Amino acid sequence: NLFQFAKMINGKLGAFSVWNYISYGCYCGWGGQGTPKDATDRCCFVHDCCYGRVRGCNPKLAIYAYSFKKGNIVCGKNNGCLRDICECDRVAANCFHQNQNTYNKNYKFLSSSRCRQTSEQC
Amino acid sequence: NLFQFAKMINGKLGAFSVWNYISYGCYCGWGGQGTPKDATDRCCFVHDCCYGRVRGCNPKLAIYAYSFKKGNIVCGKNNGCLRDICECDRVAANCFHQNQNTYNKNYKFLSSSRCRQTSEQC
Amino acid sequence: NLFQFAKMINGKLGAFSVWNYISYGCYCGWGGQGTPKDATDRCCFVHDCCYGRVRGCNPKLAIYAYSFKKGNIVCGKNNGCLRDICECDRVAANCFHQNQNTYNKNYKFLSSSRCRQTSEQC
Amino acid sequence: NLFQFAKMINGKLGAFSVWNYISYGCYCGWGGQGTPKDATDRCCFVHDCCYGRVRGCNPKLAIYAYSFKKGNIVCGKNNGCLRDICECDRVAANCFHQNQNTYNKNYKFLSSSRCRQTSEQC
Amino acid sequence: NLFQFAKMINGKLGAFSVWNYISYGCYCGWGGQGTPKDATDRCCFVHDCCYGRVRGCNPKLAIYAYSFKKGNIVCGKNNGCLRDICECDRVAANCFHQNQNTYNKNYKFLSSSRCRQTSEQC
Amino acid sequence: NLFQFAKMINGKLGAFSVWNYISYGCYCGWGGQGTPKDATDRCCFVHDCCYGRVRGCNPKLAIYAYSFKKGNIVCGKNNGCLRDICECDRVAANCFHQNQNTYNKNYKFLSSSRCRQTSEQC
Ligand SMILES: COCCOCCOCCOc1ccc(C(C)(C)CC(C)(C)C)cc1
Ligand SMILES: COCCOCCOCCOc1ccc(C(C)(C)CC(C)(C)C)cc1
Ligand SMILES: COCCOCCOCCOc1ccc(C(C)(C)CC(C)(C)C)cc1
Ligand SMILES: COCCOCCOCCOc1ccc(C(C)(C)CC(C)(C)C)cc1
Ligand SMILES: COCCOCCOCCOc1ccc(C(C)(C)CC(C)(C)C)cc1
Ligand SMILES: COCCOCCOCCOc1ccc(C(C)(C)CC(C)(C)C)cc1
Ligand SMILES: [Ca+2]
Ligand SMILES: [Ca+2]
Ligand SMILES: [Ca+2]
Ligand SMILES: [Ca+2]
Ligand SMILES: [Ca+2]
Ligand SMILES: [Ca+2]
Repeated sequence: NLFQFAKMINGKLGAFSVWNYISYGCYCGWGGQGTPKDATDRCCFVHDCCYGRVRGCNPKLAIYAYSFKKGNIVCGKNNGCLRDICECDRVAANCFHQNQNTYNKNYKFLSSSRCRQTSEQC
Repeated sequence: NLFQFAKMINGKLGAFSVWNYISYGCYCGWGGQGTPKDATDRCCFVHDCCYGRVRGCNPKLAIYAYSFKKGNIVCGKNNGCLRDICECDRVAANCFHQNQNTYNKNYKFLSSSRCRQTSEQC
Repeated sequence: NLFQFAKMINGKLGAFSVWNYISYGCYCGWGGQGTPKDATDRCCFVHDCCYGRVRGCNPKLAIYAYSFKKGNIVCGKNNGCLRDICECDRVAANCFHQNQNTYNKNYKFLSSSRCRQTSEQC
Repeated sequence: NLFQFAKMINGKLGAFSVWNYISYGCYCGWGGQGTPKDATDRCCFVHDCCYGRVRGCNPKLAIYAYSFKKGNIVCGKNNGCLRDICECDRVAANCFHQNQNTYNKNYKFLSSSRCRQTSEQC
Repeated sequence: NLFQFAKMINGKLGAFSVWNYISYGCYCGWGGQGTPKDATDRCCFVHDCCYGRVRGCNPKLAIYAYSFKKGNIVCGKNNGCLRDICECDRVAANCFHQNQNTYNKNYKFLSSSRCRQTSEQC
Repeated sequence: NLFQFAKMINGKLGAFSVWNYISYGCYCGWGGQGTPKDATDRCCFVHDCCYGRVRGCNPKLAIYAYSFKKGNIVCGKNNGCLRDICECDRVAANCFHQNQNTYNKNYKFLSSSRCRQTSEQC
């Protein structure tokens, strides 16, 4: 569930951190095209693709099981797609945290003209 | 008027049904690209194209005349574009109802990466 | 800042005028592709590109200095990107006003199928 | 829950009818004081009272079982609070339908100055 | 209607000014009780009273005729309720302009605890 | 400001916790009258009172300095009103944490009929 994904992100970077990834670069947020603008943006490209490969369930609506163990995300008893979905978010959340140090505020709500490049394939 | 279109859909499938078609597949909702994912999604592709061919009026803002006769949509006294607009929505609404049995919840809020295919032309 | 841009537009065309440019043609609003549908729409294409060329700052979040002198927008003490950003909005706002006489309501919330053309380059 | 209440209303009066009751008279909607303006308003006063008597569950959030039978609302196999909640909703929706011909559009978004009278106890 | 009221305010005070009056003091905005905090607040109390006296039409929804003449608001050829509504709005907007220099930003989103005093009758 | 208040709450109780207090009991959220339903509600009554005593600044908008130290909230070097505001928020957030085990989900979106009792002075 997207709410859970936001939960992981905020649990990893702090309250409201999810908002730093709503419309960032060319792939973080609604839709996605062109080429990733940086590490953080690539995290979203990867996440988008991870979702694209899920079948049998809805990655943004399906509810899975997970938890935090000493500040680290932990996908619990999951089978099939649910397992895949949790894995998609867990990896994306850690990827944001891992690349926090290079987050470029100038990429927030990036201009449409800057993602006109060819859409890298999954 | 989009409110009227939502009226037809809800009148044909039930209260709030319109929300099942707000962001479904690759063409049901804001924007549209790639190739239709199913019958329901093709209904939206057709609807989008039907609008694209309307001239002289705004398909999403223009108000037309219509009504329900024994559970069936009926475009009334319409001339020119208004006639075309009502026809676009009427057909789309019946198309959703006609294909209700194959509606795939997994297509709601479909990942951007799954509509990367070539944009079928109208 | 986008709020400032809306300020210029409304200051030039009247209260709430900004809403006439939120989703107009193929480039006025969120995202932008295909070919401009008219003068007004080209104003937005130009504006989008003007933003795309800004570096070092966020064109939609950065706050610059400006004012109205006898009904005319005036970018004040600005240096670097801020200067560029204000210039982008000032030009766009005047461009809307300049082409008000050809504004086509039928272009508001234009169908996705009507911007399928090749995306003109900046 | 409130969504089910809305479906009851819409199922009895037509798509979007619930909106006719979001801010009507002195009681239809958030808060409520003063003299009811008509039968519809009286029923909103009662609906709130009915919710106020519920214990052990959240009337606006709890999900109960119900359905439509030949156009009439039927509360399903509910026990305890869920049964009371479904009833509150059923009675309120039937009342709106019952009094649809006296519904006065002039009471929509009523000024607070017309709801200052003393308030009756539930 | 309220949109026209907003244009009056913005036309007199500048773009987005209406927002300065959405939740100000004890009366500018939904509900209202207690002692007005200043002239601006007093005028909001009156505006609500003025709407409350209207009969035969919905003050917040009804559309009347008006225009600006040399910076001043002029209510057009309105009869019955529409004339009263336009007046309520005109007087309120002129009052906000009249008292713009005493407008106190500290009264924006005022705590409810400061609006408990007895309330004056319209 | 309110955003800082939300971060305090979320930092003490977890992501999105602030939402548990947007419309809870008779005082947690807009308006407030009647008898508090529990300790949490009592603290909301006080929080509003605390804001109501502030002068010279807008409690909901003013930005103060604060931080977290070993899980505890610390108000920074604030003078005048900013110090009082930070305190109002700190005390309220700590109270919600203190009483999280008595938090009753049945009081979320409480019916107005349960908040009619006389109201205590601040
Ligand atoms: C190409 O697109 C790929 C998506 O990019 C991945 C990055 O996503 C970060 C933002 O994701 C969310 C999370 C939650 C939400 C909702 C609306 C569910 C909740 C909210 C408003 C509390 C953040 C929306 C977007
Ligand atoms: C490529 O895009 C083609 C559009 O897809 C067609 C399917 O449309 C279904 C949803 O359409 C609506 C209908 C109404 C609305 C509004 C916002 C007017 C009303 C609302 C919120 C009550 C549903 C929005 C979208
Ligand atoms: C390709 O896209 C280019 C953008 O098109 C340029 C035209 O922009 C006109 C509309 O721009 C705005 C201005 C302000 C706003 C916000 C949300 C900041 C404020 C609001 C709601 C008050 C209008 C949104 C869009
Ligand atoms: C607080 O209510 C006091 C009593 O009034 C009873 C009349 O209620 C009218 C219907 O109320 C609502 C309000 C909101 C909604 C939500 C927000 C859940 C859904 C929506 C937007 C689809 C209408 C549903 C029903
Ligand atoms: C309920 O009012 C009590 C009396 O207060 C009078 C002061 O009113 C201030 C302006 O009020 C509004 C509120 C909302 C609006 C809407 C939502 C219609 C439009 C918007 C969002 C563009 C401001 C317009 C004017
Ligand atoms: C009016 O308050 C009366 C006293 O109640 C105190 C409890 O307050 C709970 C938290 O209140 C809010 C409300 C809104 C918000 C905003 C809208 C600023 C931010 C949001 C949406 C992220 C929660 C923050 C905190
Ligand atoms: Ca409906
Ligand atoms: Ca009754
Ligand atoms: Ca304006
Ligand atoms: Ca007065
Ligand atoms: Ca959070
Ligand atoms: Ca206390």
